[PDB]
Amino acid sequence: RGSHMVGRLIYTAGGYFRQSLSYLEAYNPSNGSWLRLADLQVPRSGLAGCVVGGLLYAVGGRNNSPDGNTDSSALDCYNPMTNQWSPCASMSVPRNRIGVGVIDGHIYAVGGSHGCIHHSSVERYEPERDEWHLVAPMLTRRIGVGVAVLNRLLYAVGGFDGTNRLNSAECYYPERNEWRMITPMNTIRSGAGVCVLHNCIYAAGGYDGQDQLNSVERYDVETETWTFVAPMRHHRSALGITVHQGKIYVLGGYDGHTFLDSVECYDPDSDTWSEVTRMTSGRSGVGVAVTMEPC
Ligand SMILES: COC(=O)/C=C/C(=O)OC
Ligand SMILES: COC(=O)/C=C/C(=O)OC
Ligand SMILES: COC(=O)/C=C/C(=O)OC
Repeated sequence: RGSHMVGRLIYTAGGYFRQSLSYLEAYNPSNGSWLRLADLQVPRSGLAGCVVGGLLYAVGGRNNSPDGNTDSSALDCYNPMTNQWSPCASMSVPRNRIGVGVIDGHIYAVGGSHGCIHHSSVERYEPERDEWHLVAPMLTRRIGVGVAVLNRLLYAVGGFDGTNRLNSAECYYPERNEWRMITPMNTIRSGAGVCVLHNCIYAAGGYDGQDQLNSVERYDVETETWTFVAPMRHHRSALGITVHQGKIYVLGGYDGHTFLDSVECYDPDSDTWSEVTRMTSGRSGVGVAVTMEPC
């Protein structure tokens, strides 16, 4: 898979170490290299990343800084061809510890917190019109929620509702604008990395109310059951996650002791995790997505 005429990189945006971060860095699995690119205009942790039409989007989060703490409603777009960030229309509400998924070229922003309240609301961005619109809210308030898309359906997995961390999960059916509960995970997880590989939704890591997790489980949408696979080498919560050429990559996080620079890669063929690189510095709460090499 080469986009146009160049390779695809794993982009990590933002994050947290002592304070919220503005870093944008790109990792190349083909040769091991890291590139530092244009900083975010506003530092942010607890954001999500996604790609539509080759462009990288940074959604939500919070600027934890000495000068103050501000939850973000921002949507910002990075163009690899220009190495520049551009503001887009802002969401209806600030959303820290947000989850994001893409269906049919549209960005869904799910859940997250604003101050002391925990959202169940969901809204959808149309890049063609630069507009957000609210859709049906989830059945559950969720922050630290993992999101993934499979077969043009949107899934919201785990999180924290303001009192309890959650093992529950739910699915959104766009043509009925309706959420439905699915089978709950076997583990309570907030701040897990959630992605899709083949016909399964993976939930890696997270926080269960006492411990950061290294376990990984996957939901087979045909069987409606969750099964554990190999655990990661590191326990981690608030990790970044993405898929690149058939493998899962997890980036950073917090293990109860250190903000991790470790990047691990899961090979589904062998059911093994391996360390593949280190980020340039340890951090948690990053947004991650995959698109073309920059100029
Ligand atoms: C923005 O993300 C955070 O502030 C998380 C910090 C943490 O759990 O490390 C002790
Ligand atoms: C052009 O509209 C699209 O749906 C493109 C999506 C994309 O770039 O996949 C990572
Ligand atoms: C309020 O409870 C916590 O300490 C949360 C820890 C966490 O999110 O994992 C690193």
